[PDB]
Amino acid sequence: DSLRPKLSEEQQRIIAILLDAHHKTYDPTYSDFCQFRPPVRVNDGGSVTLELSQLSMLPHLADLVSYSIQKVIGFAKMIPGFRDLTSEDQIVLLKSSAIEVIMLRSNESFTMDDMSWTCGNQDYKYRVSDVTKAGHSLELIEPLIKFQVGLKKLNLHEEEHVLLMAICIVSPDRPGVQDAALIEAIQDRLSNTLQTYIRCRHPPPGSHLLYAKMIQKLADLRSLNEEHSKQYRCLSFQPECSMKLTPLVLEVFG
Ligand SMILES: C=C1CC[C@H](O)C/C1=C/C=C1\CCC[C@]2(C)[C@@H]([C@H](C)CCC(F)(F)C(C)(C)O)CC[C@@H]12
Repeated sequence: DSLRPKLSEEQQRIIAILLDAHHKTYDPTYSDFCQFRPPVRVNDGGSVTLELSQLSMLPHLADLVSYSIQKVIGFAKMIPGFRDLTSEDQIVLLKSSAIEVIMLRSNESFTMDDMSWTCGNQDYKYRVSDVTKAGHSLELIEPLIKFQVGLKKLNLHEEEHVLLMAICIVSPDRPGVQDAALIEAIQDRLSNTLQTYIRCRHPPPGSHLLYAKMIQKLADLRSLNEEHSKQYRCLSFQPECSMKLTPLVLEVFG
């Protein structure tokens, strides 16, 4: 049964644009990371009290996330149709999706070799213990690692990866959007591109229900987003926390 319509010229153009956008905004050598405030790892083999007292990994990770938010803003601006949205809707979509797109894009550095995000030598290898040294708890971290492994195991083509990040950003069901119908039309154009790509271009057996597995990952991201936000709120009560973050991070997550 399953018909396999060919990608339209327009859909091929969308894919080309998104790939180019990603290649321009995601440096796979991590060569800027030496510009961030340095990673510091206090001895904490056991402690929430110590973690909050020092927040040793927070300046480095806040700089990494802040940099990544900048990159995602750039990426978003290149999504076909995004600039047709009002400025207010653009900003609502970016602020609401930022953490989720950071989680998706990080999958590229994530490695199942040792369940880390590996971005160079030891200094820029991030493990669960680094995230706890930035003031988060295992209610966020363990589902985050489970999410990274589940995504890695879909073995997405880069085309599918960039479409998934675009679909995440252009979501009509974010609080505070004004033109939900326009956002939905943009998202549907991207979703249709993805569905078509998978059916034409993704060999079996990895194509089996791949679209539905990808839409499930979007739902998973909502849950992580909510948990991150709850934890960020608590982290923000720590005196002097603001100096360890950045203005962009404070705005997006405040
Ligand atoms: C962000 C990327 C993209 C480029 C590389 O691929 C490396 C990479 C890794 C992303 C990583 C590895 C380090 C921990 C990160 C940043 C997670 C952490 C829960 C964010 C916490 C926070 F948001 F920083 C804060 C403010 C303390 O709340 C979310 C994504 C994770």
